[PDB]
Amino acid sequence: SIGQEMQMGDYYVRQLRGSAPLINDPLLTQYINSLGMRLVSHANSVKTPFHFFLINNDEINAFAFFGGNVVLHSALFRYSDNESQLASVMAHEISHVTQRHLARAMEDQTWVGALGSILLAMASPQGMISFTQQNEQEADRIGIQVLQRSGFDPQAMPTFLEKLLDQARYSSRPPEILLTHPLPESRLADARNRANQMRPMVVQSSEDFYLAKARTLGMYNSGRNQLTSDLLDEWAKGNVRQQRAAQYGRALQAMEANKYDEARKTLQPLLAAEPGNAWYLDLATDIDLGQNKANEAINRLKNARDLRTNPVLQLNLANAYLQGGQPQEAANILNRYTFNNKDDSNGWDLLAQAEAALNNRDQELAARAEGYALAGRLDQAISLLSSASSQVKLGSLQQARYDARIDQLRQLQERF
Amino acid sequence: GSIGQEMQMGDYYVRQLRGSAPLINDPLLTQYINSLGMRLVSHANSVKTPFHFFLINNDEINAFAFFGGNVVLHSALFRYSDNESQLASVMAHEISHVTQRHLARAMEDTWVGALGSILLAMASPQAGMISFTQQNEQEADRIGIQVLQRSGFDPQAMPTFLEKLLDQARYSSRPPEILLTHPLPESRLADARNRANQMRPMVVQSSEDFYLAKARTLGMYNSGRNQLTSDLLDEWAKGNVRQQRAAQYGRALQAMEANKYDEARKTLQPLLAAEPGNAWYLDLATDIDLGQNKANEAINRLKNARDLRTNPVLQLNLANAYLQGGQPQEAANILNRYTFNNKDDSNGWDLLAQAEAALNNRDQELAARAEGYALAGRLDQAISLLSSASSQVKLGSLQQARYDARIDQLRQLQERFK
Ligand SMILES: [Zn+2]
Ligand SMILES: [Zn+2]
Repeated sequence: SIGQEMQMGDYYVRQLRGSAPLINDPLLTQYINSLGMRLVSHANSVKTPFHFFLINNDEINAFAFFGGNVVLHSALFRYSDNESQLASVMAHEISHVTQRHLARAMEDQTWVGALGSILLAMASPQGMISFTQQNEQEADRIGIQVLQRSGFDPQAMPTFLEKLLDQARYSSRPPEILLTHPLPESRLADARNRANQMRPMVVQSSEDFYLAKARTLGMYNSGRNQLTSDLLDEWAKGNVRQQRAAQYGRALQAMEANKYDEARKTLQPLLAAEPGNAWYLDLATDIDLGQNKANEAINRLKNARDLRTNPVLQLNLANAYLQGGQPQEAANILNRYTFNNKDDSNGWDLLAQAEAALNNRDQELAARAEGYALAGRLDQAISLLSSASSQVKLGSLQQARYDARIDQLRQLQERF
Repeated sequence: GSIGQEMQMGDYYVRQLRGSAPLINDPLLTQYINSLGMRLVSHANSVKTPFHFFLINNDEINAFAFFGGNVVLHSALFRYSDNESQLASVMAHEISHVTQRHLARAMEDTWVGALGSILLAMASPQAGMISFTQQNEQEADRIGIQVLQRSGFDPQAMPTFLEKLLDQARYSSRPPEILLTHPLPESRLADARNRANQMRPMVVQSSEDFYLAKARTLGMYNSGRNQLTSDLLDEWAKGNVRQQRAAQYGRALQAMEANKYDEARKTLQPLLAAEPGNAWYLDLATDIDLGQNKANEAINRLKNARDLRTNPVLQLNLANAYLQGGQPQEAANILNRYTFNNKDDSNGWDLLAQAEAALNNRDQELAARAEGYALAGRLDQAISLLSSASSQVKLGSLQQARYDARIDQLRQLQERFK
């Protein structure tokens, strides 16, 4: 049924988090899910919630499985020249889910672990899923309709397809994206026709896209996924959005190289123009904490317009409280945060740090258990909660909470 | 008014003392010395003024007093005092100098500053000097021994303490400074021994606060001859069990002074387990806790204290714990009420300045540190801080009216004396 594949989707996500190199950056996962949910917002026959994961892998690839869980390799940011092309890849994956392509592929079939090991191998940088040409024809047709309803450029799908074919037509070994997603000339030709058949729409990539590209290529450096100064030199001559993102990108690398004084005055003009922008506020806290100016980072975030609504600002201020020697205030935010974002391991780890500083050990063990549960290590999480349940009085409310959560984790184990 | 003049003349000298002499401003020690002193004053005859008792970080033994019931005791008194009744006899002796107005009556025969310069030279480790007539010293011993007795102390402690001063006046090349302000001829002694012999025999035990005060004074405020010796600590390890808890307390202090915090925490544990509610070990229990950045643990323990509403030592200890814990507002809630209930306590104002600074309430920070400067006799500097405070608030506001009013008060204190 649908309840099992949502539950089986959680299982694959948990072991993905436990061993694949997922990017857990607040701004990046917030952007990619915001953009992804915007596309789900205009998709048909959606029977599941949707979540979008970002993987630090310089090999371009994209795939999805049960429970509406979409996996995107970080290399997609360097291949996507505009926001509509990146969305073109997501709408393709989203359609793979609503059509239940992999689901029916696994209805004709130790079987869950066999696919879990395959999904894990596709995600890690170092037996692979492939879709039939019929599935891929449907995924482009329905995908381009989701993409037009979402207010992007329908022509971005064929230009992207032609971009990758023009680069991989001759290669002995094409990129992994074309093994999971076979792109013959026939599929490209049909993609270009349906794009030609609808209306022309020239859309500007959102500001958030260009800075997501800069941060992805900037902070999550690795291998071919460096942001060469070639792209930053080019963005310095581009449109008003690409020049700001260019200077944000080098303020980012200045902070990466501990050039904190250089980073502040480099980020200087952008923060003055948009003092309530999360990307600029996030980077400003990194620079302030790197120079042991925790108070200055706290006061800026406390005056932030949407601190009370934006999860990126809450995490930044909670961490600044910690570095500022105010664990209690950090815990007050993180206790609210971890219940508003139960699956966010950043919240759970920071709460564990706050509870350690406060010497509330059973609450620290409880927070540490969530990080282990989300990473698929259920036995270890059960172990921590058993310790937490042993440090509270028998018959106490807290003991009933820990014992009840152990039951949930234990029951989650017996399903697999 | 003579009593009015004497009380503000005393306040002027007390403010000069705070600003230049090395006073011990520790809550536990000042509360003990004044609790012991007030217990003597409450049994003294013809007390016409309040009394305050001050402690100097000075290894030279001396004691003296002046107008307004202000008596000054050097920390060396804990080195010479074998029992609480001996220390009480010195304070009873000095209390009687005030009630008899000896220093006041001696001065009826530039002059306000001439006496103040003498007072600080005797208190400072950098030593004119006042002296009383041996008639005056007889009245102080005669009246002091009766205050000593009505207060429940050993009257034989006074001659016993006088004789220990004489055995160092010839078995040592240095006459202890106390014997020069308070001269001790054998007649003075034989008169004292006779009176004590004619009162009731009384064997009294030193309070447990005395040994802890003696340990903290010599251990934490060690200076020169004022040491907490291993010979005395091991001697206290054999005496009554009060001295053993005090001896354990002293090594916990020195283990903390040398930043051996876990060694100190583990030494202090058995005394805290027996007496979980007394301020002495509670005070250091937080001190070691914050030495390891465990401020929450110090806070939780002090919120569970019985007498937090009544004991200033507990109130400051928790306010300081809130500050190190990163909750300055909870510290300010305590300190705003604390400073109002103890306006002459500079520890309270300094902590309020810290709390208001951490809250970025700059005008209130300046006003809090203004009180510290006013208590230290730095009235020009206090006025400067309140001038800055008044310049950061709108005119016509009450903050401005209140800051400017406080400046007016400090100016009156200023013009009363040159
Ligand atoms: Zn596909
Ligand atoms: Zn005398």
